[PDB]
Amino acid sequence: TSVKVVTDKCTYKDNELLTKYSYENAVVTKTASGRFDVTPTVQDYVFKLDLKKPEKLGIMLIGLGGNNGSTLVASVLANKHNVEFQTKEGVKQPNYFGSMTQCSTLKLGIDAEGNDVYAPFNSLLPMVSPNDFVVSGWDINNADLYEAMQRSQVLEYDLQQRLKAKMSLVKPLPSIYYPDFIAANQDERANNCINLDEKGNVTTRGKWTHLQRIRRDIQNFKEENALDKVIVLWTANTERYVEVSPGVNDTMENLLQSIKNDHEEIAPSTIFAAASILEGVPYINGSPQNTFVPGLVQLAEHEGTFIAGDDLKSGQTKLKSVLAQFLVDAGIKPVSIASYNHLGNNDGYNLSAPKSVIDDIIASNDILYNDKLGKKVDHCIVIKYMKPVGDSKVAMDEYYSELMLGGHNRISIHNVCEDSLLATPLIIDLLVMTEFCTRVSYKKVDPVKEDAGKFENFYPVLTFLSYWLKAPLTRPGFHPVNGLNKQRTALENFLRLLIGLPSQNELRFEERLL
Amino acid sequence: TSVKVVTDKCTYKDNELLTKYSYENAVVTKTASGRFDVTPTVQDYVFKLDLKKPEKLGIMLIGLGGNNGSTLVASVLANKHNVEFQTKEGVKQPNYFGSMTQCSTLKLGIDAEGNDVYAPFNSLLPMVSPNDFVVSGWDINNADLYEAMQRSQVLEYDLQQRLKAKMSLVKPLPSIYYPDFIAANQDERANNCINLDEKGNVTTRGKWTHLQRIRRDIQNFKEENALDKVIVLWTANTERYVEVSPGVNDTMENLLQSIKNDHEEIAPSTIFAAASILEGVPYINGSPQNTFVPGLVQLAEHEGTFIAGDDLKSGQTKLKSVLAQFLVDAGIKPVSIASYNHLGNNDGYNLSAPKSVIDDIIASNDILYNDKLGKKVDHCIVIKYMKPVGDSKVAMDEYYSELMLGGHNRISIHNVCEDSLLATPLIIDLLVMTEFCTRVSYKKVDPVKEDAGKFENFYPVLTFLSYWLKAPLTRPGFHPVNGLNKQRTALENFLRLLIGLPSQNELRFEERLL
Amino acid sequence: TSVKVVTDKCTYKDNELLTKYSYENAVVTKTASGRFDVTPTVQDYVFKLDLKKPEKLGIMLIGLGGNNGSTLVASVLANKHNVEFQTKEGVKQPNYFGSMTQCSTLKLGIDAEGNDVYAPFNSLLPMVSPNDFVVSGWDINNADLYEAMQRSQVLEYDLQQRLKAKMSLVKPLPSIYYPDFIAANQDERANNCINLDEKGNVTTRGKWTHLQRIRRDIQNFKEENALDKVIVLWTANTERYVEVSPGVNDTMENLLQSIKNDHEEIAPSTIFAAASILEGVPYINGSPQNTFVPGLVQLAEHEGTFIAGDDLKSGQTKLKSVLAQFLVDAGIKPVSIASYNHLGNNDGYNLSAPKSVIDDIIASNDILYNDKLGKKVDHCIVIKYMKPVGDSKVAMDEYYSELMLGGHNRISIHNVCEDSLLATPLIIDLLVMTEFCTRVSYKKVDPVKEDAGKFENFYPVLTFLSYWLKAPLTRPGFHPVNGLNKQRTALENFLRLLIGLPSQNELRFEERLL
Ligand SMILES: NC(=O)c1ccc[n+]([C@@H]2O[C@H](COP(=O)([O-])OP(=O)(O)OC[C@H]3O[C@@H](n4cnc5c(N)ncnc54)[C@H](O)[C@@H]3O)[C@@H](O)[C@H]2O)c1
Ligand SMILES: NC(=O)c1ccc[n+]([C@@H]2O[C@H](COP(=O)([O-])OP(=O)(O)OC[C@H]3O[C@@H](n4cnc5c(N)ncnc54)[C@H](O)[C@@H]3O)[C@@H](O)[C@H]2O)c1
Ligand SMILES: NC(=O)c1ccc[n+]([C@@H]2O[C@H](COP(=O)([O-])OP(=O)(O)OC[C@H]3O[C@@H](n4cnc5c(N)ncnc54)[C@H](O)[C@@H]3O)[C@@H](O)[C@H]2O)c1
Repeated sequence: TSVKVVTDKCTYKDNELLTKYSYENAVVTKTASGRFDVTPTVQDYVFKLDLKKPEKLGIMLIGLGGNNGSTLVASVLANKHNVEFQTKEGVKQPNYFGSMTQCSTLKLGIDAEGNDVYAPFNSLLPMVSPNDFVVSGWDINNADLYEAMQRSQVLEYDLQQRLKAKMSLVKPLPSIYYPDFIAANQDERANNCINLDEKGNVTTRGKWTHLQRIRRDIQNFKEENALDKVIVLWTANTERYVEVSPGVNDTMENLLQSIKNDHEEIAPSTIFAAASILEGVPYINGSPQNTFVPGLVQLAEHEGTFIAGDDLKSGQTKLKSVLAQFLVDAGIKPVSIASYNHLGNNDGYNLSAPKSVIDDIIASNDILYNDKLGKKVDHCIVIKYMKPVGDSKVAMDEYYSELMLGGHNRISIHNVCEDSLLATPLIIDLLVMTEFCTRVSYKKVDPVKEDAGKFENFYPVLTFLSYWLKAPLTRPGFHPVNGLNKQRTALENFLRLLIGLPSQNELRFEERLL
Repeated sequence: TSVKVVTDKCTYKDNELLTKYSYENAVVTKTASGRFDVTPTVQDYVFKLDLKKPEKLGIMLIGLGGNNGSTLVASVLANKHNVEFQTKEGVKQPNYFGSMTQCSTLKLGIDAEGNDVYAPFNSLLPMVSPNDFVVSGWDINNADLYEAMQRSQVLEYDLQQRLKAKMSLVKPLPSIYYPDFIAANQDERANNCINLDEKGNVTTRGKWTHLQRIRRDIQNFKEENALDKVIVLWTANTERYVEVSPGVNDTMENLLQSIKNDHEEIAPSTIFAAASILEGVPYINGSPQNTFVPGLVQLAEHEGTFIAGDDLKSGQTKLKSVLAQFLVDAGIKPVSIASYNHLGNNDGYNLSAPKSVIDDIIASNDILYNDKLGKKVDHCIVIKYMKPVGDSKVAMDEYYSELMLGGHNRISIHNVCEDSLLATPLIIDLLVMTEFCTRVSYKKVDPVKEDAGKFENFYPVLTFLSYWLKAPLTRPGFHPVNGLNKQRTALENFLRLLIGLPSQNELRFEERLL
Repeated sequence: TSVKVVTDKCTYKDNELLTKYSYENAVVTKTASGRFDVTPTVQDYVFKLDLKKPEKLGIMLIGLGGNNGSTLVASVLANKHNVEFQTKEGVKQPNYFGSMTQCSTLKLGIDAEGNDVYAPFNSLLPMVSPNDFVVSGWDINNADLYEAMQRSQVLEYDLQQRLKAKMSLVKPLPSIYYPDFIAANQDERANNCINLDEKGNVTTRGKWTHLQRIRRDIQNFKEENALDKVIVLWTANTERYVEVSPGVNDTMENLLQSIKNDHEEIAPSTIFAAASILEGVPYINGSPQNTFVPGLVQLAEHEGTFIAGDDLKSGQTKLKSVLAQFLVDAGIKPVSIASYNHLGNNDGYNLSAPKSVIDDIIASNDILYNDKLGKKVDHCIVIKYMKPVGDSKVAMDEYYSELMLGGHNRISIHNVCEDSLLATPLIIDLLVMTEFCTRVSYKKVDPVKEDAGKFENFYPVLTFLSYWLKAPLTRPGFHPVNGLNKQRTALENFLRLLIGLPSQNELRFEERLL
């Protein structure tokens, strides 16, 4: 399945794709008089898409032995080998449900009877299939992917048994472990580390050597498997936030120096990220950690390496975003939002250890939210640990909106699902989109000089992945976009413009006019 | 609060706005080899907006003495005269929360810093304020609008008392009551009928005179209030679906005669609609009735009168269109959708006497729904009647979806609110937007012959209002568009294009690139 | 509406009720072989019930100006003076719904056909009517009760208005305010204190003079009105648990001395209690405070003054107890019970600052809970403050039970209501019952000696009220019962035995046999 657009904006050459595009926008300036001044903005571009996708993509997850890690590898094997499995409801076939890049579709246009015609998200342009993912990684635990899969209690027993043979062969490489960055209760799982002293005890000494190790591990993995492309995705337990101290991790030279001196400010995630950047490998942070300190970000810009991340954005977080937006777009003013969640996996255990979307929506509607009628919105996030629930997550949200004439509206949302079975599919999307973006270059074409300038690459921070990130990383200055649906459309239009197609207008003048 | 855009596509003259716009789309063809051939299409237009908005807008509601009717008149007066009222929470100020046209916002562009900039939905172009609404109408019950509130039990007691003086002076004109079109017999509540024989009893005879009677009321209302524009909206109890037959109510001329012949296939709504069309007055159907039979449609096309409607989109039904779209757009395949509603309005007793979105979503993604994994989605809607709940309706939805590897996701939606407080604000939007389209005319540009033909009005059926309509009617052959968000965006780009602004793309190339 | 029972166990003389009763029970001892040895038990008694109920019961509430305090006085005036009020749903008559003692019924037996016959809970024996309640009390805030209502936002605006005249006449007496005993600082809300130094500021010194003063308040209140009987109920914000030391709290003589020494361990509640006990007036602690320390208890024993309470039981807590017991009573094993609640009352502050029934069920079933299958049950209660909710409280419980053959059951509860409208009704019961027990004296019957012993009143600590207390303090040694239903039956039987009626045994041999 493929798509071909007949447009004079797209041309080929040496197995590549060149396309012109006029980026239209507009700058605004509010007048104290209460008048908006909009001045349209135009900027022609020329995008180059590397039409040669890797025959096999290399994926290295930090926390391979975890729920997502094991589930990911499992999904890849089951799907690639069509490993059907027995279930209480009969024999089921493997699939990537939950993956918008694998099971979603986009509207290309209309047909004869002016009806909308859709095509798979990955049919517009060549993208790497997860079935071609060569997965490996690190993890402070030596349990093979079969054992790791059993303790995760995520997949059917039968499916696990049919994958047992293969899974048992995959062992996660030893990793870096600095106790002062996670739950004090990890000393038992931590039995697969590279940072061990002469005797054999965990040590935060020799961080630079650790970085050297991860670098080598990347190289070896890429060598053992005739691979050219590799992607590092952090899916390990959450680390504690790190202090951004000046003269330590604020600039490039400092960061690397800090590591060499084993500065306390350097977390293991910091080392993994740095090692990935130094190897030209795109690093993706799927955890709530300020891993990308100004130092690393600077190093990324320099090396021209890709970095994206900060929390995988759960499926429930996506709902809260949609619901909230919906209400406010309809003129409904939510006054209170209660979100109480609780699960029982090793993830929610690390959280409970004894030792903003809503904000943007408010600033967008000064009608409902202002000093005269109120500019605040109560919201609380709760996450309790309940082991006797398993990976099955229970999400509960309560929206109390203010309606016309003293009226009120209360919406109760009860979400229940196998937490890992949502994140995994999502992680696949990030991987798929990351490598795709790697094969994309752009040139800011001006009107006065022909062929002026060479092709550049996407800004180090792939904001185009904010759809799968709870805390979208943004370059100094710009404000992150949290509008889920808007992030979804951004992708559509992006893929569209690449094949010579304008933005969706939904004006359907074919029907409304004539 | 106004908006001024700097563009050479907009020129003002004679208090009118002329805007050039290039409409881009694309036809698609599917090849046996599973390939989509996209053929881009372009069509330049020239829209003309009548900047002269009515100083006062005439609104005539059928069933003006009901929940929505009484509540609507209340909101207008409360907001127009700033009638604050006492509540359990204290003194409150009236507003139009729930009204997207009155309390929502739109993105105009970005500011210097690079942040987004929003403006009220009705700030781009001049629109009629509900504060300038002159409401009147018909109803089979003579009770004045004050008594209407008391029995409706929708607004705060205090507010009702502060509006008692004014409300009690508003009385609904006698309406047409064919007991054969309403499930429950209402001859006692119907003490305000026009169709009475010499014995003073209700009869379905002389339907033509009934039609003239209505046309007379439309004429009287317009003169007694010195009004120009007038809009009729149906908010009366649901009628039974009429039958479509050749020579009867299929052709324009057939309908007219079928009326003079007092045919059994002519409902009072059919009459009200026809009368509205015969007066060049736009008619809207806020009820689930095939009132716009092919006869009336053609009737409208001839008269050049705007029509649209068929059931008012409720609040819960919107959450459905949102959630459902959300999931499938995320690659999640829903398989079970069960909705259960129940309230206690007067209409709740009418729906107690017996005589889609999910579809468009299934056809959009053939990856999840095909002849191999399942192309069906069990959906059921059960609306009971619980008088001991007042205007407060309780809705509950249960979405059961299949996840990756035999996974599952169960989402429960519990919505509670005073139904009429959601519909009223919605009705206001229909009226505010309808009168707008009345001041809009376009001209399909001919590349060969300039100034070819003259400005035309929208196709009688205003699908642009399908955002507020549950079962939007369309042109013969065309498929309905229920995507809530897609309908919303349609309105955006429509307003944006009239001021010389391109459709939103959310590409934000100022951050992603450079 | 009284109940006459023909019995040789009940004798009415000199306006008093003498009833005989044989208390049957059983002692048990476990055997090594797992065999249970039950040894029956019997003990004859003779109860004397003072049939002279007060014409007017005196109630003094500590925290009169609070939500419950204001609502209680209001409920009394509304019902007493039949103050009907207007509401969004028409005129409504005042009642005591939520009060089992005032609105529940009991089974007296069968009839001719053999059908169950019920009678109001307060018709078997003479009980005080809340309509005869003369209320007064203390509060650190001087706002009159009318202003108290507006601040509580609990009752309908109209009702508050119709009670404005009478409510404005009620003002709470100055109370004792020790700032170091309240979580949230309240120096701005506190303007009605007695503990003021000569200069005129709040001080914790001179606690004994403070007690003397409160004694005066009780004496005056009693003299002021023609009251002989008076009860004190604490409904003020929660204090901090005062640690118990062997030199101050330990005994009666110490407590009194400690008070004279202004010991930091003497809280204002401690004083109010002592003051109440010293006046022969029963004290009820309606908050989670170890007010009743050993010292106080002993004092109550010496003076023979009744005391009881320790945190008012919530409708939320009551419900959790019912389901919990229900599930276990059906052989179902609940493994996880999550509870999340949030409100916006003033107490929300005292429940937010920088300051089990489940266990009994588990221990009552070694079949479901044991060292072989599991003896634990994850439970957790979360309470959040959400001002934009008013008096309304949103409770959510999540029970995850275990079924057979790997089965599982999930029950999601969602309770919503005005927190104070359920509590107020409960406080009334406590008062009604507390005064009832006051007129109850018993005498143990010695089979070998006639008329042996005198009639003794209930043990200072009233447990028959546990139905309304979450943390019912029990005499040293015994274990507190938390099974709601059982507490209900305890009351049923007690009232029945008093009128000569057997225990309740649903055995219907008049149907099951013969
Ligand atoms: N599952 C979801 O739905 C979801 C949603 C949003 C975010 N996340 C985030 O994704 C991450 C993974 O969650 P999970 O549910 O898979 O947890 P998990 O317990 O199953 O796995 C995390 C793994 O990390 C390993 N690990 C810990 N420290 C490490 C280190 N220094 N180096 C290498 N490995 C290390 C652990 O041994 C463990 O196997 C978390 O950071 C979580 O907050 C998950
Ligand atoms: N109330 C809501 O929130 C809501 C939301 C979505 C859709 N709707 C739709 O709106 C319609 C009615 O809404 P309502 O809330 O106004 O109901 P309603 O019962 O409160 O009032 C309808 C009014 O119309 C009058 N009436 C009945 N037959 C009539 C006739 N032939 N001509 C003139 N008047 C007539 C009735 O006596 C009554 O006063 C229904 O079709 C319903 O499905 C209502
Ligand atoms: N309201 C309920 O539903 C409910 C349910 C269970 C338990 N309780 C218990 O009862 C208490 C009352 O709760 P509320 O909801 O009525 O709070 P509230 O704020 O409405 O009223 C408490 C009142 O106590 C007064 N007060 C505080 N400290 C005092 C002192 N030292 N002496 C005299 N008055 C004092 C306050 O000024 C206030 O008017 C809580 O502390 C709580 O532990 C209440």
